[PDB]
Amino acid sequence: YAHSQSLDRLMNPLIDQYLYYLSRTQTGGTAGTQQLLFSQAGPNNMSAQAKNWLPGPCYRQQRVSTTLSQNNNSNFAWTGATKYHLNGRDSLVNPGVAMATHKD
Amino acid sequence: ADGVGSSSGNWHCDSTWLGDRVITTSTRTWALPTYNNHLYKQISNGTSGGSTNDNTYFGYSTPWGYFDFNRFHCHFSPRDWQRLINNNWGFRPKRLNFKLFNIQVKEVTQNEGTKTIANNLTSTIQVFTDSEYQLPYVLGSAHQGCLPPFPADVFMIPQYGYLTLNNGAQAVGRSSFYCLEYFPSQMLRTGNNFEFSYQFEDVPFHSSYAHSQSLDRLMNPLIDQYLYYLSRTQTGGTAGTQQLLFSQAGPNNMSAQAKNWLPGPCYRQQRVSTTLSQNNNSNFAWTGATKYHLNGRDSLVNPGVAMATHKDDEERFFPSSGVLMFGKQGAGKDNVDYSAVMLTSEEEIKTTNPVATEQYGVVADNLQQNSAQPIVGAVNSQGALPGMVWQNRDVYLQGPIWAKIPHTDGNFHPSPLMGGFGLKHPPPQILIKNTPVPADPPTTFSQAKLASFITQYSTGQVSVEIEWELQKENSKRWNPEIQYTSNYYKSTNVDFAVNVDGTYSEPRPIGTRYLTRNL
Amino acid sequence: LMGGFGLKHPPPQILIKNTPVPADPPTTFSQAKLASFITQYSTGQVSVEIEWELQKENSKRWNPEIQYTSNYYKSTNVDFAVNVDGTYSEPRPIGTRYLTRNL
Repeated sequence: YAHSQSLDRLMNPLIDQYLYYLSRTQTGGTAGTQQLLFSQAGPNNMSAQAKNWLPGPCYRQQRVSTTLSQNNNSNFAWTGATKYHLNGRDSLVNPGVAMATHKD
Repeated sequence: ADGVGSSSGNWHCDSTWLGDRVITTSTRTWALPTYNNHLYKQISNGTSGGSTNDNTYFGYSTPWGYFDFNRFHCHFSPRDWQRLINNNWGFRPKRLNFKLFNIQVKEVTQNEGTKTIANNLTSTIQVFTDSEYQLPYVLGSAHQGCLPPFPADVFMIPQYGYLTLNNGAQAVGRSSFYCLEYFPSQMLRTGNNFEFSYQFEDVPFHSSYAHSQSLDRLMNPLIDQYLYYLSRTQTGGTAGTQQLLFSQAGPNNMSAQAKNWLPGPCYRQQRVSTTLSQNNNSNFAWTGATKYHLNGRDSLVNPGVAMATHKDDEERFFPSSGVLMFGKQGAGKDNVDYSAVMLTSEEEIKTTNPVATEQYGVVADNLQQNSAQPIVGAVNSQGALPGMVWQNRDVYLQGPIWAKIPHTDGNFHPSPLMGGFGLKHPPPQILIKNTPVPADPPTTFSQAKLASFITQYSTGQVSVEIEWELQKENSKRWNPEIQYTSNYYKSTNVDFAVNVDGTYSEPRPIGTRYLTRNL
Repeated sequence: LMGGFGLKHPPPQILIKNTPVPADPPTTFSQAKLASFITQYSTGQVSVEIEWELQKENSKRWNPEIQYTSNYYKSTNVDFAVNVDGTYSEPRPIGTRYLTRNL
């Protein structure tokens, strides 16, 4: 199955949170002075809401394109590869920890 | 016996303390508006209009409302919360009981600025609980609309809505739509009432206590270790030559002793001071924020993994997004000054938990040789290592009780990051709606759906009862422990009471960690 | 000190209230508590019944004792009765101490 939701979107889109976050650390203007201002994150700002969960672990890897002209001109297959090192040997992480192939 | 002129329930609000458990029941009066004119509507936000990619969404808003009691102040009073936190090492919810009763449905008529409200005795409301967890679960998101903390406050039921997959403001093939009338629900008139029971799955006690020791101090201070460490790599003098010298670490050097355990994991965050002049002059709120990146979107980690707010003798510093923040009564939504917010503090866990702002530690960055001086780098984010121990984030009188553990192949330590109890099968969502009553139809047939309805709302009483299991405090400590106390000195208002104008306020956050234990 | 019977567990307080019925809410959610209610009052009947124990008068006194008496002489109104306008009044305090005993 695939999920019909994403971790960052689990919220109710119609309702504000009763919690707060640090929205602004400086006054707006020509010469600003430091301040602490706080806001409740609602549907307008979803990225700033409080959340109970985190995405899964990652071990980062190098991005290859199927359109050739977009890839660097060099042989980066082994050299730019993501590897792990065990008793002096380097071995490719194939496939590795589960991570999304690509974004939208 | 269901009828117009007989009540379908009674007002049950109080707590009872029996042995190892406490039962807190509470009753409130609610009002339910018609939402969306009895319509489902899709809602979305794209990048067009100056909005950020991070804030894009796609979803639906429903005519249904929902009951949510996810905050502790719903169930506990401030006196009951004090009995809990001062006398107990831990607690967990055992079971739940819910009721709707004494339901009035009323119609509103307006003409010439005159506004008439009357009973509609034949109208219904619809109520169902999602027992099989077949709907998007919005409760664990810490929204507004919970039962008030003060029993005499009448509250409005929040509108239900959900989000699904999107690309920008657009839906994708996997994004799903839910009609809540495609569920069996119970229909109630004024004489009818609604009830169900729920039992919590087994969950670890929340730990209400602080440690009276720290990981690095677990040793016997009077005795040396039989083990050794590398004390000195060079002879002392004008021109030193390399050597290996070893020492046994005793009380004199505690930092160098061998240890069995490691502090909990960290994800580092930025340090903000309450004294303004100490903070950088810039707006670093979003830019210098600690974030995670999911499908091209960046989202703040709020609060994140549990880490100590600050170290010793610095109470002015707090992690930027790394702590819960409550507003004082009457605080606005947007850009509110530091004076109206109430910041919590996790410092009780600085025994096992790295401080949120500071690094986890340092590790070697290179291989050493006589031509290469050692280099040691800082570890800002650390995943789980064998030998780690940590404390979960504290729970607060006004904070969230539970969350739904997402349904996934794997998770790690599935305790909610805002606080409370992670639950695979949490208390179900309770959805309520006013059944639409149409106005007179045209008297000649038309296929179009009827858009003309009688304006109605409904009111009633909601009662919720939770049984909590208690973990008694076995401590053999000699000296008296810290307790939560009301200030003895005089004041214009009583804390946790109504003022002259009649509004109830909570003056401060009350955490649960007061009594102490040994590691 | 005002009089009567001191009681450690006296008759309990009986508290009554009209349950608030709010007017129509805004149709868009607001966290603020609802300040708009339907104006209501309630009426009804209250009945109270007390059983009193009596201590009878055993006195062997020969001469007649003082009693509480209504005045025989004519008046515009009856004592402890309504007047022309219909209002009830109590004309005097009536204590309970009339019969006599020996120390």
